[PDB]
Amino acid sequence: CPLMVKVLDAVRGSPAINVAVHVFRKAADDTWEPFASGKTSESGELHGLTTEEEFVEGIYKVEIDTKSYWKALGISPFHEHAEVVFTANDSGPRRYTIAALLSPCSYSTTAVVTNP
Amino acid sequence: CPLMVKVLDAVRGSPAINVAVHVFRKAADDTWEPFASGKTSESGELHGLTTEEEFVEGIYKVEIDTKSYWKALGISPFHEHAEVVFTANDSGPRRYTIAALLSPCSYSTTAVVTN
Amino acid sequence: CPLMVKVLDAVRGSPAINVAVHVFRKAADDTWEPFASGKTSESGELHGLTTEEEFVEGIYKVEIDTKSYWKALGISPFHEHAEVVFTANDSGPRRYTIAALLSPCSYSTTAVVTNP
Amino acid sequence: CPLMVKVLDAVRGSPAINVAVHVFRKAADDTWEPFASGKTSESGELHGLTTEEEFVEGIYKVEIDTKSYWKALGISPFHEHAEVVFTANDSGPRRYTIAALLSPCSYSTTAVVTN
Repeated sequence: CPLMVKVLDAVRGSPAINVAVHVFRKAADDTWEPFASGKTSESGELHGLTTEEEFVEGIYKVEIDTKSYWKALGISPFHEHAEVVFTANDSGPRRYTIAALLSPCSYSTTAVVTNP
Repeated sequence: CPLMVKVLDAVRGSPAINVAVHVFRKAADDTWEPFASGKTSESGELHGLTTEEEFVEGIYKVEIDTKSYWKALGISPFHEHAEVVFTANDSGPRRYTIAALLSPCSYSTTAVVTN
Repeated sequence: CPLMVKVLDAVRGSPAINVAVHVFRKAADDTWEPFASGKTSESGELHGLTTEEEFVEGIYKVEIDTKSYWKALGISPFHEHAEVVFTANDSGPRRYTIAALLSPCSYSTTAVVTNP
Repeated sequence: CPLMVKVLDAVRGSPAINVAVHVFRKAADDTWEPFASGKTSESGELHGLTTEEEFVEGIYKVEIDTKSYWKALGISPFHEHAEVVFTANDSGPRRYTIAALLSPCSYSTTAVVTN
């Protein structure tokens, strides 16, 4: 599908499993509208969030609940979550992979954008 | 100056200069209330954002305007901005440095918390 | 297979294609012995470097030629290459994914280690 | 002090203190010749490695002993060390800061080159 989220754990050197992910889209009136949500699988991947038809142009926010992830492992992390905000499909439909790498006091995120 | 922000540019291998940074504090009703802002210096640093007195425990958001930074350099960016959201704790160490490393399609952020 | 290398481009937000990768293993006498080599595909991935049987315990070096990659794009980068050195299989056979994210003056690397 | 090394810990959100760092210079025969070394300070920084005079153009390797760092903290690390290899150029800016961010199974390094 057009939107994919992949999460890794930099401490354990593994996928980050069962991580809650919520997607929002900015509405005409400037609010964050709930768009889709899910949790990562054993492979640290979250597929099937949306479809080519539904995933129109817009500003989207992908919020990854990293705090709940770390807390369940006994760690009190720095960040409340990891928020990735971007404009999508402004030059036509694209496939987006939002990758996140997590550490207790650090995270990085990368976008992989391909033309289908 | 208990809260500091330091920004690096991974493409040019230098500090990210003149980058807009907005800090917000989560209000009782869950909306984001403007708290402080500024532009990174020639050293990619932003000091004097707040004081020990105003910097009370709570949830804060640091928003770094990476999009405008990349636009000024003529490079297509992916993100609207980089947002760092965290809880300030009186117990933990005291001085917060929010460090960020920027690329057009990627960014990383780290807390460096000391005394 | 047991060894996989994945490379992404943080500037273009894409896989890094045609990147040369050389693998070495530390010998009994302490030298770097050529073990395997290859180049990343269109997906920025390099598979088939070795086999479960061949990939024994040892200290391995994965050298990614990031300089040639950047130079072919018109960029003179900081690093000569990206070298990832690690001990493998000391607690039994594992599957290793060596991921690298490249920028002209920066790179990060992460290991994803799974028990097959 | 034209070459500097600064190391951060992504797990504890602090400087990486007492980390061994070895610098090498590539010799004519392609072997790595010891050049300078030290341990990061309380600020995670290592200054005074070399001088403007000894720091001539050439290929240098900075080796950071991340394995020993993680072993001291009781955390299983993946890498033997972090190696940063680069060419020093007289034309480019002059002061080199090799920054590194460390996690047990991941590290990033960035050049911050200024005047």
